[PDB]
Amino acid sequence: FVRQIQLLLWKNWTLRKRQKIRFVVELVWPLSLFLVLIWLRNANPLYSHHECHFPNKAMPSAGMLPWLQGIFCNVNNPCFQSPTPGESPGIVSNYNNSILARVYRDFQELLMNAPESQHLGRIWTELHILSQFMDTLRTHPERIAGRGIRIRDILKDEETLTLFLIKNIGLSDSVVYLLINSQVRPELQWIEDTLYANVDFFKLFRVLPTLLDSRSQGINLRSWGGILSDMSPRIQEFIHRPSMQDLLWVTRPLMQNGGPETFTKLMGILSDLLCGYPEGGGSRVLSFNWYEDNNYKAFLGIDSTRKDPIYSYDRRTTSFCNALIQSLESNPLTKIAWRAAKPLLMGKILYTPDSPAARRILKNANSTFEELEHVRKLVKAWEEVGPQIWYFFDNSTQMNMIRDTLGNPTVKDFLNRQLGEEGITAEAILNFLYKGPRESQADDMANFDWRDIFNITDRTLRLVNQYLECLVLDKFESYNDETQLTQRALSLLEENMFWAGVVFPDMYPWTSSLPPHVKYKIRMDIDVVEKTNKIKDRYWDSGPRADPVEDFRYIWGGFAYLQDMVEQGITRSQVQAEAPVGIYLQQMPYPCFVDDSFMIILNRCFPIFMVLAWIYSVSMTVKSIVLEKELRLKETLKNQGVSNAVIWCTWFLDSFSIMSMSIFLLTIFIMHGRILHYSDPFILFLFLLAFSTATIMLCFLLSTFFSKASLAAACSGVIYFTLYLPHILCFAWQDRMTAELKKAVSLLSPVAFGFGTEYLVRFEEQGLGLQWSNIGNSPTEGDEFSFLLSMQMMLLDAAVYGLLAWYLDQVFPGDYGTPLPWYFLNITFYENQITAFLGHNGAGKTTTLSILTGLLPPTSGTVLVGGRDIETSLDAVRQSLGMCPQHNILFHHLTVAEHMLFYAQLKGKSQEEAQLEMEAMLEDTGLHHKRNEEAQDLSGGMQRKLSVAIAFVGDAKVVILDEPTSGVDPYSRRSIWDLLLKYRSGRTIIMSTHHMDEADLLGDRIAIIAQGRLYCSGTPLFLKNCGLYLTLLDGDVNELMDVVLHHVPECIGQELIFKNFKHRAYASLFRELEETLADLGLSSFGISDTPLEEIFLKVTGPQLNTGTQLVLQHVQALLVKRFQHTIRSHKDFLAQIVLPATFVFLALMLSIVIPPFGEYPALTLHPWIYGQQYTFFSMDEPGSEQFTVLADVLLNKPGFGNRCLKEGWLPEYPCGNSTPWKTPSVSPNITQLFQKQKWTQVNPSPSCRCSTREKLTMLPECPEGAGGLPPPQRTQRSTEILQDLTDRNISDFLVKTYPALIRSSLKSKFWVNEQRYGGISIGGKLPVVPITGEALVGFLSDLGRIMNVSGGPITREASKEIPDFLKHLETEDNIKVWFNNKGWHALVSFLNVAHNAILRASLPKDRSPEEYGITVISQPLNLTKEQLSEITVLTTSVDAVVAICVIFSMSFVPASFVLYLIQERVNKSKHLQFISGVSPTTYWVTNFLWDIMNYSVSAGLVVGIFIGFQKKAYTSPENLPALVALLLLYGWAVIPMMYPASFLFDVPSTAYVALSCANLFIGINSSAITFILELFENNRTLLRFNAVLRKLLIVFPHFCLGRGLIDLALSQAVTDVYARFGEEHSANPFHWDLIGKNLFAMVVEGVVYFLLTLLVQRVRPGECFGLLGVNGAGKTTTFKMLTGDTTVTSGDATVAGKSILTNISEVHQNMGYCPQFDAIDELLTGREHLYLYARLRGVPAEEIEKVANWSIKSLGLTVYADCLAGTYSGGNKRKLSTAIALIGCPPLVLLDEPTTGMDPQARRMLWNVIVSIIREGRAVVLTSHSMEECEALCTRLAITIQHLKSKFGDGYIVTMLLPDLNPVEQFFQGNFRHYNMLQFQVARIFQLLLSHKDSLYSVTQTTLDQVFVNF
Ligand SMILES: CCCCCCCC/C=C\CCCCCCCC(=O)O[C@@H](COC(=O)CCCCCCC/C=C/CCCCCCCC)COP(=O)(O)OCC\N=C/C=C(C)\C=C\C=C(C)/C=C\C1=C(C)CCCC1(C)C
Ligand SMILES: *[C@@H]1O[C@H](CO)[C@@H](O)[C@H](O)[C@H]1NC(C)=O
Ligand SMILES: *[C@@H]1O[C@H](CO)[C@@H](O)[C@H](O)[C@H]1NC(C)=O
Ligand SMILES: *[C@@H]1O[C@H](CO)[C@@H](O)[C@H](O)[C@H]1NC(C)=O
Ligand SMILES: *[C@@H]1O[C@H](CO)[C@@H](O)[C@H](O)[C@H]1NC(C)=O
Ligand SMILES: [Mg+2]
Repeated sequence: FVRQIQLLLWKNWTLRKRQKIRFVVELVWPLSLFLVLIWLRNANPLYSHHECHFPNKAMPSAGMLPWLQGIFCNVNNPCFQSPTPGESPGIVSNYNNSILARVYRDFQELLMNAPESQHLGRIWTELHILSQFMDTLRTHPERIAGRGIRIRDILKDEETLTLFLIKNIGLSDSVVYLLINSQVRPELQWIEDTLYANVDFFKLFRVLPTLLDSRSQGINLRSWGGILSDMSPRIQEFIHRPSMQDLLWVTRPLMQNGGPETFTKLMGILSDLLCGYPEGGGSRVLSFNWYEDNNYKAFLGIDSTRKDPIYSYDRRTTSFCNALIQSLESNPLTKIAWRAAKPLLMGKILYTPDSPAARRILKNANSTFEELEHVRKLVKAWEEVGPQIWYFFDNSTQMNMIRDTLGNPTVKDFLNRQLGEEGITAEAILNFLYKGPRESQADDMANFDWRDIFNITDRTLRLVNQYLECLVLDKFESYNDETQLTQRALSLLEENMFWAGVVFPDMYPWTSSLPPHVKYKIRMDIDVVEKTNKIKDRYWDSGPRADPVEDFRYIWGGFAYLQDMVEQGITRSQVQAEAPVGIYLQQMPYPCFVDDSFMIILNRCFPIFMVLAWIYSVSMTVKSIVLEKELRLKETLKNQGVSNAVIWCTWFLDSFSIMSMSIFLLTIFIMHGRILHYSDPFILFLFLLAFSTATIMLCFLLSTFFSKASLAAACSGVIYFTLYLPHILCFAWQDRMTAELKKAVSLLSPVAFGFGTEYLVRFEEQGLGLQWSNIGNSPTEGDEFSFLLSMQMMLLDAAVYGLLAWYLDQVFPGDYGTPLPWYFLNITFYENQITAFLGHNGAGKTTTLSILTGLLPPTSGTVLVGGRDIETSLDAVRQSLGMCPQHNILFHHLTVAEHMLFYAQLKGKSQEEAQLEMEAMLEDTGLHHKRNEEAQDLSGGMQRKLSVAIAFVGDAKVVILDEPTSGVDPYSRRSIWDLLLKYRSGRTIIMSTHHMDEADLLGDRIAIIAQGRLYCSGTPLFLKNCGLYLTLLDGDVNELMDVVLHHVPECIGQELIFKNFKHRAYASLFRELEETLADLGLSSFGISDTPLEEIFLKVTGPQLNTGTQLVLQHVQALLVKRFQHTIRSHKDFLAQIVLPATFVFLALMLSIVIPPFGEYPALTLHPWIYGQQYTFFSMDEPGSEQFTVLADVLLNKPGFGNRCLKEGWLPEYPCGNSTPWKTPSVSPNITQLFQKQKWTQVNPSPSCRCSTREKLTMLPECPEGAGGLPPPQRTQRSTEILQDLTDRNISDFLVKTYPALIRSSLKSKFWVNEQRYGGISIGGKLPVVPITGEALVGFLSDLGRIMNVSGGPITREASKEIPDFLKHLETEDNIKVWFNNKGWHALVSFLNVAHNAILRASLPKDRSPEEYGITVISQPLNLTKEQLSEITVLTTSVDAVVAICVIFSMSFVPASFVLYLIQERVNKSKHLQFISGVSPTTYWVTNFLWDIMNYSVSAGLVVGIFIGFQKKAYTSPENLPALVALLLLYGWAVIPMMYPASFLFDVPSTAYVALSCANLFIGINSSAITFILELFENNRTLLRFNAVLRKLLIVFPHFCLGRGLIDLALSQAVTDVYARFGEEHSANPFHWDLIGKNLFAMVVEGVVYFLLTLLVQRVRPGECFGLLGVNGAGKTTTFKMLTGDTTVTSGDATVAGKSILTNISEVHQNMGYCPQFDAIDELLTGREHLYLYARLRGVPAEEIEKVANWSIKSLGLTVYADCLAGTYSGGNKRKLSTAIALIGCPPLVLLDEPTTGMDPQARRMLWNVIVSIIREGRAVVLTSHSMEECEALCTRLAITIQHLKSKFGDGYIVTMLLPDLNPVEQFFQGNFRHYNMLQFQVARIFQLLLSHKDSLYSVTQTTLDQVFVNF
């Protein structure tokens, strides 16, 4: 039966290709969402970074110098691709390439390790010291061997020349002594100088300056000269070394009046001066996960900076310090860094107990601050040592002696021993003592001397002293309890002088001795510490989480530093021993990650968008199927011979074709839009095609539930969207499913699509992206769901949906034969001419018809020559065809020629045969001229003509019909008669209807036998004889009637009514009547024969109220009506009482499930806050006993942390058992790889291949090697696995095994256990200076003894504790604490672990380390008002979403009202009420009143729901009336707002969906815009915001309600905030500033919209007039003009009798033309027996409680009177409509189409009621399209029944074996075709022929049917 598929598919394609709006939308709308996705993809570029190795971070326990150097160097936390030096096992110092370190290295290499130069330098040192000692006069304490007491010796004073001299024989004093005395003296004399005795310059003899030291021998030799010129080559090599040259080249801008960049270039110089990091100084990685901190300001671009503090005058600092603070805070450039650094530099630390134990702990922790104070004192000592240096370089006596030695004749070696050694001798005179005391002029000092550098060094020292004085080093303030703290801390945070509060619990103010286990809490500001309510990063981000400022609050906030200080103080308090070990937190290395945030969107937006891509489409598909079912058109196909599965097969082919085109376009769009980079387009195409197939099965399944096309189209999209939501619910609980409950949930197609696209996103994060070889593999490596199973089970869902849809369609059809069980006498009449079976409906005629249809199986009878339809179902289905039912069976959009082709090819035939048949159109249907016209374009007569002609498209021998012309136009009835007669073809045509006139002329070979038992055969000749009436204002015809009655032996007004033919008597009466016609007033004459309808009948105060008594009664009636309509209807109950209730309940669930945003409790800060993890251990320096015992007390005895304390640490964390050491088993080829190949230290293991710029992977693909040879494991007693990373490359192992660890964890990427958060490397020795302090003090004292600089109080105070300063400057023994920053509280917890290990290692022999420990707790202080503002913003955003949901829920009830109103308006029920006498004002007022009542009930229910939650924001006593007012007034204002939607729209379900969408859109926009634009505190949009709030959006009641709820939430939040702070709040609604504005706006807007709605609203007494003068003219327009439906004045002048106006009755408009029953059932279809009550209580007018008395209106039908109006059939419905139309006894009765399809008996009852009414004296005017009903019901008035026939061209019709007909024809021709019946069209000859009947029958005049103005 493939031809059926082909034909139905062609039909479906032809209908689909003509809509031209669904076609384009179904292809464009899905593309728009993915264009949005493309834009999002372009707006979210991926962030890729290389391998990250981070520099070591020192701690205060490691000494001031490493700690500060780390602080300065690692301000950016740089990423180095190569491992840092600190990551090596034995070394910790990354400052190896710094210029200072290299200069120090060269200093040791050349000077310290010189060739025994130390000995020579020392010898020179004691040489100078001995010379200085000899320089001292020491009064007379001299050896007296030589006259050298004092004053440059006294040789002249004491010698042999004293007194008279002459001791040496002939000694003379300046008298040219012949003999010179030399025995008593160590060394031509005359008065004149330069003589023979004065030949020597100074002293020729005794040139040695030693002079045996003048005491105890020890003469100073030339050892100083020997050392001289030996230091010169080494000094030159040191100076010319590249390190020293680099030092000079970088230091030139420094220490000068330069600094071109005040801070940018200074940092650049200081970096390579102190840090010297490789690469370009490293690079920082940026943390983009702003949503993890709830930092909405960062996303929106708001500044998010706290308010600046006040100047606070000067405080206790210096003027320079205050100026610096004010400049730093005021400068916008440097206020952020200064804000971060101020608590550290100048802040206070507060401790609560104030106990002797606490004071001891803090004194021990003070070490860093004593060290800083010592540095400050050392710098301050310059103030009193600098002038001494300057004076020493002034005269003094040492510098003068040096100058004299240089000033000696030739200065011994004038050119120096090291001649030409780049050093001039004048450098000892100038540039060292230039110009003596002072320079002669500016720049005359050779520009470089002692003072030239003295100013620069003095200025630098004084400036650094000034800067250092701006520091607070007495940071510890003692309080009494934690209540006094957090109050001082609040003020300090206000002025930014608070570091932390170190509160010690479990210890009283009098506690002196420390407990073995010490707990303490560090209380920080929440802005400088990680939040304690969250420990992980939620959504796992590919990245190291290593932004220096964004996610290192523990470092730069001072938490880690203070924790280290406090724990070190506790350690020193407990152990009472010197075991100095530092801490070197070192972040774990990270591999080549790729951060693609767009995947998040792709993980959430891709499914929903796809669903939203089909919503409209799915609706249309359903709108097709139900449209084939509601139009009784699927049953037409089933009668035609479809299989009930070929139709759905073709529906699939059509829908699948359109969806396949759409999916092809979407796949091309996605691939070329770079939404998916690394995916094969074919698998994505197949995934989308499987989703499409599941969607089409959803369409088929949903089409069975519904029976109305419009409702199905409106609601199918709603079900389709709703079905996806379970996926959203399951995504939050993704870990809950165990691949079995997930399967159960995924029976829904959207949920399975969501799972599949989740797997797609997971594969797209990698470089694979759903290839053919990985669809069946789950990337999580632990889930059995996979992705291929997703597509397969979506196909399974499609099959299940289709099967269940087929089952339901078979079992629950619309109206047809249904197999409820779970399956999965009689003869033939004449066979020629147009036979007609006439009978009452339901009396067996329909049963005989159905038996003849073939539907009911034939029993003991033959439908045709085939024997039986039961015996031969295939036969008599092609010939016995053309089944024309009462329903018009056509297509909405298909063409007439297309109908002909489709129906000709459906019943056999072929395309050529169908085309040939369509060519023979047999005229009609506009011939071939109207071929291109669509079926809907054709008029009703044309539509029915085509429907009947469709029966003759195929060659059909038997064409049985059912009312071909039941309600067709009279001209159209003639046309259909001509078409049907022209297609007789000798066929057994059978037609059945209640219209006998249709069988009068076109009916031949009549057989009215369907009477239930075939009582009468009813052949036309036989039916004729089962008498004739005579037709002819004078009023005297009563006497004339007797004459005619006597001549030929039912009278009414304006007319005359009165075998065995009696020709002689009849002809005599006819001649007498014709002769007397002139005398009488009759204009014409006629003859009436026996009607065919009668043949079938053979078997069968004032009562009226006036004035104000109306309106009140009016409203009651209307109220009552709607009351009934809201009791019978249950849809109006679910759409008004529960739907808002359920949505509000869901919204409140959402509100209460969200956790509070500002809890921040105390966190115990231990590594086991993360459950299962690997912690690693490295042992370096095994020789040290201290490190061995530290490893012992770290590994097994107490273990890590404090979980094992021998006395119970935490009940929630018990201690288990420790497994023995075990190296994990490894694959054989891994060992082969590691043994066969060569691996060096630089390349110890295979390298992970990360992103290659063309295949970007989230993490590198690590080969089988990775770290390699897994380390031994222990499964520590703390239920955590310890790895032994001893003698192994820790950095390589970590960075290459991290991906393997994290692949297992990231099964969901929502709460990941990285299984590795920290580790300990016990080792790393920092080289220290060998000065040892005391030697330095001795050297400085000796130097100060050489020249009397001495010192003062400051120098002595500085020198008191130099050895302690040197000891605390740096720490030699150290331990590294590796931490993973992706765990937030990781580094602090492992500081705690390391300090516990250090404390346990230092314990004495006794006092077992099991019990000792330290516990750190992070408990942030109470939030400030600025932070509480953000918390309030978050909470009120949740409340705003709740308010939006409340608006959306409450908008349903007014929508239900609008659907009621539109349903009442469309079916003209509202117009009927207006016609009866309901004024528009009264109608709208009572509708508004009832709507307010219903909404009040619904809002009371919603208020009950709210109060059931005890929400303080809304349900508090001061807010409950507010919430009630908001709800009630919102409804009361929004109901009139959408009243006009009744006029705008015409379809109820469409109105519901459109109004719900509009309300949701308006509500979300109104709430969100005002809630978001108010967040921008400092902007120019605020005015814009106000232009949105006060004026723009206040018009919408949605905005009023939403802003009211939001403002209530904000007011309650701020009231709670002030109550927490104790300031209290007014909290008074109805103030016009909080909520009163919205209430007044609602009050005004309700009235305004109600007025807008009211503005939108803007014949003789006894003769029936048949208003059918022109059929083509719009009589419906005339009736509307006579009624209130149309106000067009372009019409004829008419009056209602009582009043005359433009609208006839416009002058009065009261109780005029009361009935207006048109060709429409103006029934509410929900009220029973109340129509006669509603249409009488006051609606026509109040009849004074006479409702029961006026029960006569129930004469037509009393059995169905008490049943629902929609419950019973159309005949009873229209009988009730007519009864309520003429219920008020009006003078004028309007009737349109007086009787539609109804039983002839009921039609007779209606006609007798009408004629009785018109005889009573009530005027009736009637119109009809059948026009057969006008006869015998309407009076002489017509648009004269006999007069019209006579005036128009017409005449009487005369009707009379085979040879016997010849005499009749010959006789008939004498006076003036079919077998046994002659139809001759034709007065004197007629009378004569009647008398001559024997020589040769019934004769009737022209009827109203014949010649109905054909023109
Ligand atoms: C104009 C654009 C130009 C620039 C281009 C950028 C455009 C691209 C758009 C984004 C580029 C980057 C992609 C990041 C977002 C894209 C992800 C997406 O699209 O879907 C999300 C929707 O999730 C939700 O919104 C609530 C569910 C959270 C459940 C947590 C449970 C407990 C927490 C409850 C607190 C909830 C507060 C109440 C929320 C009220 C509703 C807003 C599914 O999150 P996920 O878990 O699947 O992924 C992990 C992400 N982690 C947290 C996600 C968010 C959004 C945190 C927002 C945090 C906030 C404060 C959101 C909104 C804000 C609040 C409420 C008040 C201030 C105003 C503001 C609107 C800014
Ligand atoms: C400083 O030296 C000068 C130079 O001779 C000399 O007057 C004296 O030693 C000092 N000057 C004083 C003390 O004014
Ligand atoms: C090593 O052996 C394992 C399992 O025996 C296998 O999966 C892997 O592919 C092998 N590798 C090589 C290089 O043979
Ligand atoms: C050093 O001693 C000299 C004399 O020997 C004296 O003039 C000078 O003031 C001293 N310097 C001091 C005490 O700083
Ligand atoms: C901090 O908040 C707690 C929470 O209950 C409160 O008890 C305490 O008094 C607050 N301290 C202040 C506001 O100083
Ligand atoms: Mg972050």
